[PDB]
Amino acid sequence: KPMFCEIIKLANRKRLIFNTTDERVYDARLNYCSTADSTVQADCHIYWRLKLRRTDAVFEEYTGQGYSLDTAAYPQQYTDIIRGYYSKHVSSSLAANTQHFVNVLAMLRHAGACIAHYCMTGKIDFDILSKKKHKNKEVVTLSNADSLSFLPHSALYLPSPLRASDPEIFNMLYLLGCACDASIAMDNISNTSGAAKYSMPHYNPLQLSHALHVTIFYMLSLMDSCGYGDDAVLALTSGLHSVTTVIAHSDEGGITRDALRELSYTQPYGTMPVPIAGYFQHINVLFTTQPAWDQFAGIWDYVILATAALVHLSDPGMTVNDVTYPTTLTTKVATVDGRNSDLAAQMMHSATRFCDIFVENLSTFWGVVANPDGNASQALLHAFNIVACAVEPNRHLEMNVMAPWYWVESSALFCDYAPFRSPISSAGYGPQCVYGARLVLAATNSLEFTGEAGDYSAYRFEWTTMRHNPLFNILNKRVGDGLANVDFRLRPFNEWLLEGQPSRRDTLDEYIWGSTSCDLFHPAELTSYTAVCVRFRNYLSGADGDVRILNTPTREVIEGNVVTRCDGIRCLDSNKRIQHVPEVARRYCMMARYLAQARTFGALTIGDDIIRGF
Amino acid sequence: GRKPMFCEIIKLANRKRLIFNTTDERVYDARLNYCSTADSTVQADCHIYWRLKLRRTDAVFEEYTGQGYSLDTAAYPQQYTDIIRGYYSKHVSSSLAANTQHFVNVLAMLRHAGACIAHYCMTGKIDFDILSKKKHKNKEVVTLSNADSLSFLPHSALYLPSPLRASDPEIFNMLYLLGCACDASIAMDNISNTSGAAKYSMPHYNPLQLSHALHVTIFYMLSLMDSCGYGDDAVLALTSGLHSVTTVIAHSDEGGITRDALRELSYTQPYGTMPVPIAGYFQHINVLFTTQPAWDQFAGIWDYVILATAALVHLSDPGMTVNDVTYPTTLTTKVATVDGRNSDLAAQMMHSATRFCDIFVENLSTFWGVVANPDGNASQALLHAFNIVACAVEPNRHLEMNVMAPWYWVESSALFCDYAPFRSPISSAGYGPQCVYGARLVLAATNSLEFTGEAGDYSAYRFEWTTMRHNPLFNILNKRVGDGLANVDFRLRPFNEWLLEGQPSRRSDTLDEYIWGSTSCDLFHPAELTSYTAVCVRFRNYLSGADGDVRILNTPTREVIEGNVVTRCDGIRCLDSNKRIQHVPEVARRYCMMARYLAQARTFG
Repeated sequence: KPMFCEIIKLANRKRLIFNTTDERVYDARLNYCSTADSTVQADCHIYWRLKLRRTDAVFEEYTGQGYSLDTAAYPQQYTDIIRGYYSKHVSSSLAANTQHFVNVLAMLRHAGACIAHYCMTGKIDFDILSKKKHKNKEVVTLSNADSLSFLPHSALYLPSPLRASDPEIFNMLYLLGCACDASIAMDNISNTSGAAKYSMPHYNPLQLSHALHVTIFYMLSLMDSCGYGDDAVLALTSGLHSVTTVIAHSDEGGITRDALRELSYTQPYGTMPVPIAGYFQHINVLFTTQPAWDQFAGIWDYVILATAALVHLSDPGMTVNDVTYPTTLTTKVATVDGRNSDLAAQMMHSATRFCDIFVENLSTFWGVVANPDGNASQALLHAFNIVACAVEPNRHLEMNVMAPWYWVESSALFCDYAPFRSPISSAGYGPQCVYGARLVLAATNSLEFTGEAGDYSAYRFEWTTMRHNPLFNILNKRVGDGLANVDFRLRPFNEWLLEGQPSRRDTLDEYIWGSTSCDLFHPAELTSYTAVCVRFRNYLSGADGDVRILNTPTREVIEGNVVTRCDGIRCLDSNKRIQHVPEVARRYCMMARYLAQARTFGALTIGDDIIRGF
Repeated sequence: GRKPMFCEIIKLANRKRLIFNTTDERVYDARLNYCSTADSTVQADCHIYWRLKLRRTDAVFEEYTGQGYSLDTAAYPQQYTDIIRGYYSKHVSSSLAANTQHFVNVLAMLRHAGACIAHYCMTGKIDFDILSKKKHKNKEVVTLSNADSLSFLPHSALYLPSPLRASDPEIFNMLYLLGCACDASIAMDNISNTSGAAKYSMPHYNPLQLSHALHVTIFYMLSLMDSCGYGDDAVLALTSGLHSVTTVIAHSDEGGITRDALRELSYTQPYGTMPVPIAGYFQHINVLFTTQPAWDQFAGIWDYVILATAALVHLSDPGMTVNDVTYPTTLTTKVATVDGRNSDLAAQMMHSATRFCDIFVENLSTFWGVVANPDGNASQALLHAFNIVACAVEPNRHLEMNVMAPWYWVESSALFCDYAPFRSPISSAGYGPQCVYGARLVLAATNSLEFTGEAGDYSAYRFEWTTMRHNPLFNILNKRVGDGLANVDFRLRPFNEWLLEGQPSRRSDTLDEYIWGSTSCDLFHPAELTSYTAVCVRFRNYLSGADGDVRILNTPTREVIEGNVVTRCDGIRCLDSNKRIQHVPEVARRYCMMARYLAQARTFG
């Protein structure tokens, strides 16, 4: 539960977002310094754009057709206490020795939605918490109902002891169940200007939001007591991302954003017992009543971003030649109306594993214990299926080659990444810098020196991925020349996958993409399954009146490790340089042909024969 | 009876519009999620629609003839006959025979009351005018005192004692209204609250508690008749009224024969004595709604019961055993249908409707909590209603057939929290419901098959083949338009013969060519595209173009065809009718080779 830490908690935001044309950015500046020479360093600013999905994104119709959880049985103590709440009424004494099931996923997702809406626009009322349908919600009352009536397994029954112990969670549960319209039933409503109209005291936005927080955690505890925690947890994050567009860094990634938005749930039910001491309530993030909007927005914006970044660390490893690359998709069939049905099929065949890994990391991110049946993975895989087969012009799929499992850069966003089960971090493609620590990592791939001609030194890189070696972003964010002195020795055989700028087609800064957000190299951008020879241009032209030297690093730095470190996280407004989208090559390339030929015929078809001419 | 099946499954879906005419219709949408236990990639979402329409704008105000079924042998049991003593004067009540008879016939009242219920569920209007068929205005009522003068009437009369009016005034008022609707002499103890007036005046109600009282009287009368043992017959009358005012438009051109049966099922004038109800007869309905519920929750519960009644017919019908393997009932006739009437098909339908009505009223009474009558009295009534449907000289849409599959009214595959109560052979055969509402059902992926081998670009399997519904994997593919159900084809068939083929236009070779339009229900008809002999199917797993590349396709792999399917239910919404829902499948219903195979089939009886 404390698995989320206080990183964006401390950044101080002040802007309230009113439209979708505006956004806030969480700038995190990073110092890249090689352990060998402390003067080859650079300042690279990751950004994290957060904007409003729509002006009225929280008011989207519930519909009610979604993943329907069942068999979420309460543990023992809750069965006893719910038996107690039932036996009070003769109309409930019937269901006395029956096992009671809860399913608040719908209210949980709407809670996440409106809490993100609050973190962005700052305003909440009962309309925003009840889809502005609270005005005429008729509550069936357990006392006024006939004796022929009987409390169904599918009625949201809010016991009176719940309002006795804490009326804030009571009113919040009522408002959310009104939003995710459900048969809410109380022990008795106080007939007052309405037979079933439930009037509640007007809250100042701050107490309202605090009640919303504490009731979100109440429901999380409730679902977690059933083992179905990631069952009522994932839904919360889906709600979160249903309102705040977390602009992705790469056009390929961020398909999981639409996957989450496509996810819905069936109408809530079950009874709401008073919280039993603290199973999950013992961890209380904020305690001051009506806490200021700034710190609240801090906690929940960091939760938004940590979830959104957990994908990059929850990515399955695509094995090529016993080497692990970040799972990247590839198809030959042309795009028709902005979709590749085969790209969607491969996205599903990867999500088959990506989703259980992602839910494992999410469970360990909220501390909710995992369960064997993995229902959450089923729900998310179904959401992916829905976003795949949708017959609509869908960006994020205009491409023939795409990297799906990377939505927002997950580096410098966690006090540590120790608990996360992510196989892409055992390979080199995980975080670049842990927050609050100095991280030493390899600055280039397995490298070998291969000659030094006039004002050039060539190195064979045993190249794997641009990100895998970070020295190049030091050279790019160097105050001097940004990689204009480093270039390739391209041959027939070294083919580029997701290469930087197709519109140009030898200096390397052309083969990068110039992501003006998240300076850090996107995993699987300059991939290649072969080695690559790369020249560093040390000197200017010889035989002239001058032979000038440059800051181009020496063979120690190129071969020696680099350390990385994060320097706080400012909150900034909408600049212009950050919106610039990179023009990455996303067309069926000869490198895609190896992947197709390995899938169709066999993996033994791309071994050592990719390299042509030693 | 104890507990009737009333899951607030349809109650949860919130209805927006009220229906005032027959041009529009309310569509209940239910999504079903299908996925293989082999791999969760091959999934699909099937949208079962149930379309409800108002039969006619004034489908309740229909001329009451008072003719037809007349139950004249429902007398109270002991407890009720003793409670009846106490409506006479003490002097008479003390010295009355202990074995007296009090014959009850409330059936016409329950039919009109069901009609009023469903009319309220469609239009949302209910009042004394509706409930009395414009008769409560000037209904003169005999005012005998102390039900000693009850034998003083020159005929049997519907008597409403004063203890009933004192116990539950709304039940008494509603019974007055109903007995006024269908011609029925009423007898009350005090004619008018103001002594001197010959007409009993109404404590005018609000429509909300008006409909609440209608509900409570339906249950009262059901309990009353059930105390006699003729409960199944009472509930049959109730559902007759229900489907007599609303039309649940079917999932097949044929289906709705049972609709026409329930239409023509009428009852004679009611009579009897209405005691104060026994306190704990119906323990509880599974749902609970408050006194004066909004039209919303009422429409919810009663639309659920309309659709559940409609579902029971498919849920229960005798599966015909061909070569001792059971199929959904399908009736074939060589004679050509004339001017919209197929006589031989009518006679066949009757012969099978015998067993159908037996099992159907058994299951209906199971669904209402009332024990089925030990003798099949009600079933015989429904069978006679069928008979009047069959030999009607008028044209009929549902019998324009030459090969029909009778008993399939609406899909019963998502409206029941449990099916174990019902006894149905079709469920045991597997053509029953596929996904219990609120339970992940693991059913067999297809028919029992064997892998006969694979060729270059295809892979064959020998289905021991019964019916498309018994092959639940193919609607997963059916939903997937991107190379899903166009890779399955029958160009490996020796003779391409199917009863109920589907798309007969393009005959006069992929599986998508031999399927129904099926736009209103993505799940498969129980007698969809059946064959009694094993058939072999080949899948187009790859695609090797003429140039040389070999594109792999999304056709399910072998362990998908041989590993089970899991099905769960999703939300049930409601919405408005669009053009795409109304699309009616053109289906092949003509005497074929398989037809004359079935005419000579085993059919062990």
